[PDB]
Amino acid sequence: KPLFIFEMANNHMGNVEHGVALIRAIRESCQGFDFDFGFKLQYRNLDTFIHSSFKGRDDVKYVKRFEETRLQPEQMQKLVAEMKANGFKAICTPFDEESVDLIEAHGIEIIKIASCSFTDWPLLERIARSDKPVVASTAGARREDIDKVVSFMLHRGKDLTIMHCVAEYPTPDDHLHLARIKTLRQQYAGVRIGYSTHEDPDLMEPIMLAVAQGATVFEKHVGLPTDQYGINNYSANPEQVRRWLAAAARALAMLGDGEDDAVSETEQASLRSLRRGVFATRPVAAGEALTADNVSFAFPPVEGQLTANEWSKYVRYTAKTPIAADAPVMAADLEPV
Amino acid sequence: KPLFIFEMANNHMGNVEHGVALIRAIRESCQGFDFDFGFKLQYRNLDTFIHSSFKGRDDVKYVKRFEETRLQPEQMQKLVAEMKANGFKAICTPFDEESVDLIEAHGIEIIKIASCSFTDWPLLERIARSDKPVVASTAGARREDIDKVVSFMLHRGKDLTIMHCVAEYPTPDDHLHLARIKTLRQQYAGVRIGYSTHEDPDLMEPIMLAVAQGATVFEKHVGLPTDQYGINNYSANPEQVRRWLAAAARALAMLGDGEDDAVSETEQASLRSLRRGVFATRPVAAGEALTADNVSFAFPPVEGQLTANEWSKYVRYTAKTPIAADAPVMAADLEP
Ligand SMILES: [Zn+2]
Ligand SMILES: [Zn+2]
Repeated sequence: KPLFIFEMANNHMGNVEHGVALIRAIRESCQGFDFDFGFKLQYRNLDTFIHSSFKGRDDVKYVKRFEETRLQPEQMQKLVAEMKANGFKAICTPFDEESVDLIEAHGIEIIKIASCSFTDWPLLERIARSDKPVVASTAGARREDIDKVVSFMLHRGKDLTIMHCVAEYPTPDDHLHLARIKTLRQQYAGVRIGYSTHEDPDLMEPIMLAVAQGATVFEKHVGLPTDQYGINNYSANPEQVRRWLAAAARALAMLGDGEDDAVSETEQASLRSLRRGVFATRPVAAGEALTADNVSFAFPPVEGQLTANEWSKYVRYTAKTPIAADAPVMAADLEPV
Repeated sequence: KPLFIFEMANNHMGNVEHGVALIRAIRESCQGFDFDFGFKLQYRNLDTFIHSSFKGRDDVKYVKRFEETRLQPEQMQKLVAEMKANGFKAICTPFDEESVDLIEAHGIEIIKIASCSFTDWPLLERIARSDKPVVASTAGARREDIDKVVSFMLHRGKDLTIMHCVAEYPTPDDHLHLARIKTLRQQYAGVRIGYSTHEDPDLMEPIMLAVAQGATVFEKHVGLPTDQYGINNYSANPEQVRRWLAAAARALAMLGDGEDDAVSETEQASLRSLRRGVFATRPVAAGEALTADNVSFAFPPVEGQLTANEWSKYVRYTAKTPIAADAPVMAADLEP
C-alpha cells in the first residue's frame, strides 16, 4: 500500500540511454520490498514554455538547465516504455496545458502537480478535464488555496493526494517541517496524504518520521552518478534509495499495526507475575463474605488466586468452601453476591 | 515541553551511594537540553508486599531481586533529596497503599502507575486520594479498562498521562508497536500521551517515532555500569541516555511546529522562478480587457509581471496603459 515515487526530473541529463540505465538501477534498489512504486517525469513544451524573450539566456535560474536537457516526445515515450517495462507506475508532472495532452498520448497513469503550478489555475482546469488520479504538492501554498484546490478537485470526484514539501533545494534538517504532514492529514479527511522531498544527503530518519505521521506516498529525486555525469545535492543514487526504503521498512515494523488491541501471551503472564494477590488474614468459613478485615493484598499470586485487580471494596464474594488463614483466596472457591 | 522520566527501578542495586552516583551521572547526560526531567523510584513496602508464603524464595521471578535490593525509607528519602538537588522532578511508582503514604511523606511530586497495577482498584482508590499528577502505564490493558481508569481519574480532577508500553523486557524491535501511541492519542483526546519503553540495545529511532506521534512524556530505565555492578538489557547507561535525548531533540528539529504557517522568502522566491508569467500575444490598447485571445503563458516571470497563478476565471483585467505584443503583462499596468 505505501507508494514510493522516483523523480527523474531532468536528471536523465538530456540523454535517454542514461535514464534507461537509471530506471534499471532504481529497480535493482527495490529488490525485496513490498510496496508500490512509481517513476516520475517532468513535461514542459519547451517551445511554448520558455518565452522568446528568455531563449538562450542564463542571467536567470532554470532557463539554461531546461534548454540543455531537452528531450523530444519520441524519447519521452521511450522512457515511459521502460518505466512500465520494469513495473513502475508511470507518473508525470505537466507544466503546460499541451503537456497534459501529451501525458494522455503516452498513456501515463498519474498526474503530479508541482508546487509552483499548484495555483496555476488554467493548468488546473486542463488537468480537471482529465480522468487520471492527481498528486499535488503544496510547498508555500496558502491554506485558502489548498482548500480551493482540494474542494474543487474532490467535487467532481477526483482521486486526490496531497503532499507536504518544502521548496528549498536542498532542504536543511532544521527546515523539513515534517509536522506539516499531520497538519495536512487533520485538515483534509479522505484525501491521501504524502511527502515529497528535497532533503537528501542520505538522511534516513525523515522518512521514518514521515511514515509515523501517516503519510502513504513518498517522492524523492533520483539520479545515477557516473564518470562524466554528476549528481545534485537533493537527488539520491541507487545505493541511497535502497537505504531509503530500508528505513521505511524498519519504521513500519517498529510501528506495528495501530489497529491491534490484541494481547501477547508473554505480556499476560509477565503482568500477572507482578500483581498483588488476595490472601485471607483470618479463617473464612463457608458462606462468609470476604471483607477488608479477613483479606489482605500481597504479591505474587499463584494461578488462579484472586488478585487485587479484581477486588472491589463493596461486598462481591462469599466463600463457597472455607478458606484457611494466610491462604491464597482461589477464585474458583467463590460464589458472587 | 517534553518530559523525560528516568526509571531507576532497583538499579541502585540496593546501595544508596551508587544510586546517588547514578542520579549524578544522569544529570550530566541532560546538560544543554530544554526539556523537563524527572527521576523515578519504585516504592513497595516489602515487609507487607511480599507475602510470607513467598519470603526467601527464588522459585518465581522478582521476589529475590526485590529482597536483595531492599532500601529503607531513610535511604529512599536520601535519593529523593538527591534527585531534587540536581533539579529533577521527583517521581514514583507506589505498588501498595503504604507506599502512597510514603510518597506523600517524602515529598515526591508525581505518581506513576505501573502496567501491572493499572487495574489495582484498591491501590487506585488510594492514589486518587493524593493531589499529585498521575502518570499511568498501559501495557496489556484492554480498552474497557483504560476507559474505566481514564474516566475514574478524569472525573476525580486528576492531571493524567497515559503511557504506551509493552511488557517484554526487553521489547524486540519487531514488537515495539509504536503506533499505539497514535491509537491512544486518538481514543483519549485531550489526555497527555507518553511512551515508556523497554527497548534499546542502543536504539535511537523509536523515540524519534514516539515524538512524531505526539507523545510528550517519555520514560526509560537507567543504570550506571560499574564492573562492581553490571546493567540489564532494557536499561540505559549515561552515555546512551544523552544519545537518546539527542535523538529526541533532532526529531523535534526535523518536525518543527505544526501550527506555524509562515512561509519563507527563500521558498516564496523559489516558487516564483518556476511559474508561468503572462505575455501579451497582440498589442493591447489602454483600457482594453485581457482575455485568452490576447495572452500566452510562459516562463519565467520578472518582478512584478502578472503570473497565471493570478489568471482566475473570477478576475477581470483591463490595461491602464498600452501593452506591446510579445511583452510581459506588468501588474502595475492593470485594474482589479
Ligand atoms: Zn521536486
Ligand atoms: Zn518498567
